[PDB]
Amino acid sequence: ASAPIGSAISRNNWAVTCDSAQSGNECNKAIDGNKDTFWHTFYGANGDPKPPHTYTIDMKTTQNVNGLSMLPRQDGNQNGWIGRHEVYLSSDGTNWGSPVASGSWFADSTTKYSNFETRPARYVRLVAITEANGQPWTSIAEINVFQASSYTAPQPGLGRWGPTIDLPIVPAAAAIEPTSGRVLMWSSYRNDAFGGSPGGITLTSSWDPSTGIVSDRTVTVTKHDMFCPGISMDGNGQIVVTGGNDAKKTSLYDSSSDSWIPGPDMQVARGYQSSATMSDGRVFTIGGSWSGGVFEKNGEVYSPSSKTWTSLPNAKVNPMLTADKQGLYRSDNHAWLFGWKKGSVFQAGPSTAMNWYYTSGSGDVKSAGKRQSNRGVAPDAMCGNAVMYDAVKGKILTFGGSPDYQDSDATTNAHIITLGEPGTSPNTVFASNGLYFARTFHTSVVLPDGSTFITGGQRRGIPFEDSTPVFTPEIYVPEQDTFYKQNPNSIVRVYHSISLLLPDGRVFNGGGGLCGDCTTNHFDAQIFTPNYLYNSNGNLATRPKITRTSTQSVKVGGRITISTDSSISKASLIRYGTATHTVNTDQRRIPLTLTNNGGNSYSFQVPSDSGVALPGYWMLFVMNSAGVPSVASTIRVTQ
Ligand SMILES: [Cu+2]
Ligand code: NA
Repeated sequence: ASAPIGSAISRNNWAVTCDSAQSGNECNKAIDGNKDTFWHTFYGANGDPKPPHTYTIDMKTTQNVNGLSMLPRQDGNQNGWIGRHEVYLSSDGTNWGSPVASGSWFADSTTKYSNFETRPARYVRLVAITEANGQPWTSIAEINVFQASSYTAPQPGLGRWGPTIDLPIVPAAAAIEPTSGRVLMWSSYRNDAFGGSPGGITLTSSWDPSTGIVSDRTVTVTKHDMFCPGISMDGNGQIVVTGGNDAKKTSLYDSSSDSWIPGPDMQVARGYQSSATMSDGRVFTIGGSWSGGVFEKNGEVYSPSSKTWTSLPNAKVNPMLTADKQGLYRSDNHAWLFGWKKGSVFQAGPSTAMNWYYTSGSGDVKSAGKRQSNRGVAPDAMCGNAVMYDAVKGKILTFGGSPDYQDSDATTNAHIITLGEPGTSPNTVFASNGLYFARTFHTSVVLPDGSTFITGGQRRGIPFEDSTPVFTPEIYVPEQDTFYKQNPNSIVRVYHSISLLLPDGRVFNGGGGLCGDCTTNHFDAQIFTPNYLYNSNGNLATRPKITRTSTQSVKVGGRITISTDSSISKASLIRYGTATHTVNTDQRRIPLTLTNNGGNSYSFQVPSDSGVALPGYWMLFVMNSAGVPSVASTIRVTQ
C-alpha cells in the first residue's frame, strides 16, 4: 500500500464534472463513498470516446490541497484503469496552470495516489491521458482530495519543490541514461516489493524530463532481480549492475542502444556492496553481505574489454568493516568508494578507518588513517553520504549516517577529506558546524556550482518506517564553509530513497519504501529547483546557452572549445550519477579553468589524470556572472 500526506476533504458541498459518463456510471459515483460504484466514460451504444478523460471537482471553497487518491473499479474488470495522468489545481476554474503532479500509475486495482506540495485551491482536475491497457475508457470508483493542516509559502531564494512525478514503481535504484537524458529507475521482481523473489526479473521504469513520459519495461534477459546491487558507469559508459537479489549476476545497461546485456558473473556473490569505476574504466567492488552469504568478501575487478571479473583476494575487506551490532551482514555494506589515481580506489567510510585499495597483482589495502577532526575521531556512519565535489583538488564532503544500520541515532557530523597521492593519509577537517539536522538514509548530489544538495533521511534509522523525517534539505557552500537550509518538502524520503542530478541542473528525489503491504511505499519523485535557476523576482532566470562544442568525445588531457550566447564566468564537468541505498560512486565534479578566446568563445582542458577525470559520460555546465547555469552538454571522456 501507499498513503496520502494529508487528511481527506469532506465531499459534502462538492460539485463534479466529467467529460462523459455512462448512465449508471455517473460522474458522482466517484464521490459516493461506495467502492462498488464508479464513474465510467461512454461506452458501447454511447460510443467509445478515447482519452483524455477528465474529472473536475469544485470544492466550493479554498483548501490547502496536498494530494488525491484514486480508487479504481473493484469489480474484477480492468476497463478504465488510469495509466498516464496529470493533476491540476485552480483557484478559479479557468486558469489551471502546469500540472502539480503527472506520471503513470501501475496497472492494478489498488488505490493510487498523487502527493504534492501544499497549494491553496478550490478546484482540482485529474486528466486521464491514457488507460492502463490502451483502451478508451476511464473509470474511477472513488476519488478523494487531501489537505494539509496549514499552508506556508516557500521562502524566496531557497529553491522550490515540484512537481511530483507519479510512477508505477518504488524507484529504490536509479541512473541517468547519459545518451538520452532519461532517469532509469528499477525496483525488483515487483513494483512494490523485493521479499519473496524467484529472482531473474526486474521491473524498470524511465522518466523522460523533456516529454514527461514515464515508460515501463520488465527486464528478464539478464536473468537478474537487480534489487540491492552495486552500480557503476564503466569506462565505456555502460552501467554495470551487480548482485543483490541474484547475488552473482552482472547486467549491463547500454544507453546508446537502450538495452540490457548479460555481463559475466562476479567471482563472489554479494548484495549491498558498493562498486567504483577506476582510472582505467574497470569496476572494482568489495564487501556486500546482504546476499550471497555472510563471510569476508574481498575485492574483485571487472574488465569491460575482456568481460571478466577477477578476484583480488589481497584487497581485503577486513579493515573497512564498521562495528555494526548486526555484524558482517551490515558491516561491509555501502562503502564510500572513489576511483582515484593509478588504479587506486579510496574508501572514505562509513567505518572510522579510511583505506587505500590497490588493484595491481592480486590487490592490496593500505590504511589511510581515521576520519577525524579537532572535534575527535568520527564514529562509524553507516548510510552517511560522501560526495567528491572538487575532484581536481581531491575534496570529498562526508555527512550524516549512524553507527549502526538501523535502530541507531543519526549524526550531524560532516567532514571534508582532501586526497593526495594514493598511499598517503589524507587531511580531514570538520565541515563548518555539521548538518543542521542529523539524518541517515538521506541522499545528495553535487550541483554545477560545487555546492552539495542534501535531502531526506530521518534522525533514527528505522527502515520502512516514515518516522523522525527531515523535510528541510540543506546545501553546503564550500567557498563559505557554510550549510544553508532550503525550502522544506512534504514527502518523507527515508530508506530506499534516491537523488540524481538532472542534465537541466535540477535534482530528482524519489523513492522510499518497497515493503509490499506497508503503507510507506512512495511511488513517486519530486523535482527540487535550486535557487540558481531563479532571478530576484522569483521568476526563472535566463540561462546561458552552449551554441557550439568542438567535440563531444575527448581524451583525458584533451581540449574542448565552445561558443556561448553570453559571456560565461565559470564552467564545471559533472560525471553522470547512479544511485541506490545512499550510495552514488559515479557522480563527481571537476571545476574547469576557461581560456577566453574573445567573442564568447572559450576553451578548457580536461584533466590529464584519468583518476581525476574518470572515464565515462559527463555533463558540461557553463555559468553566467549571475551564477545561472546552462543545461548540460554531454561529453564522453575516454582514456
Ligand atoms: Cu534495501
Ligand atoms: Na463510488
